[PDB]
Amino acid sequence: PFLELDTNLPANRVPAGLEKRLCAAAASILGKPADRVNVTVRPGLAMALSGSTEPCAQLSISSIGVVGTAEDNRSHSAHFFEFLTKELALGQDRILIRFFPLESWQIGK
Amino acid sequence: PFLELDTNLPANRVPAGLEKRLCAAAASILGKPADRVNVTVRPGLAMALSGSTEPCAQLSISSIGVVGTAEDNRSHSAHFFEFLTKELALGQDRILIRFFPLESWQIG
Amino acid sequence: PFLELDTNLPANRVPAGLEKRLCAAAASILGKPADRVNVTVRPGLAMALSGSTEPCAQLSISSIGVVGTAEDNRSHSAHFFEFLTKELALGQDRILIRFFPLESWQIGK
Repeated sequence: PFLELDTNLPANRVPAGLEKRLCAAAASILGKPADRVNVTVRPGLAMALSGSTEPCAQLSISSIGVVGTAEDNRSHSAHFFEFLTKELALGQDRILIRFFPLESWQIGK
Repeated sequence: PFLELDTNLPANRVPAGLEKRLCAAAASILGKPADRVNVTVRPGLAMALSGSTEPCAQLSISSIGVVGTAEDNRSHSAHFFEFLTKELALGQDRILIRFFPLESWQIG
Repeated sequence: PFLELDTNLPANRVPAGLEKRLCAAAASILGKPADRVNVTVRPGLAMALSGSTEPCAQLSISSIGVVGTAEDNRSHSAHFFEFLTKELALGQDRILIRFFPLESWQIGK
């Protein structure tokens, strides 16, 4: 799958190596091999969540066909909130997690 | 709903507080509460809209299952152009609005 | 159609004019007019693709309805891999391609 973290924390305030810890974190949370787990982090963005530009993070999780059941997604979101709140020092109320399906994806070679 | 604005204008040239005003414009145009409208703005990007790398903006709108009809999507667009032309100092022919659905989302 | 390229490469290592050349190649490869092709490059990101922090690039392709058949998507991918390895000086194993459908899109008059 694919994890995209957008945050309005600057880069110098986003921990180093987050991209790989996050990567390992997802694999064990989702029941994916970490060789299938692809992570993009984009910091220093301008964001408003609930009409507030206080520090916040948005995590998009994309997969082929179906990303998960409504029940499996809530349960997985819980573990994602536990992890990012510790990693970023944000309140859980400042973390969003969206899901969308993809049509396909190919790695080269 | 989620609104992602991608632009090749640097941050110095994007008005302070766009994300906030953008957020209240979206609630009233889409008719959704302001607590459910989430806004990301990503500037300093390299962009080519219709072969041209002149200043441009892409606004992606997303929501659960469906976003809108053909008609509601074009109506909603006309409103976003009037807001974004003024706020970014851009022509309407340099603004692109894409709609794509979500499986779900949750805030904490 | 829309093309989104995320890379951990800093902008000084992304060739100048890449966003123009990529629009022209998209048109020929996907078989679409160049007025209708839309490119975004976001460099200087923190990525981990197939569990590695080494230089990489994921490209996201997205048209309305269905981007393509598996067959045409496979063939198109192979052409994109040919293009981005020579432009970005990465190997195919560090380039990923995603396909997801859109509902609607509109350019201002």
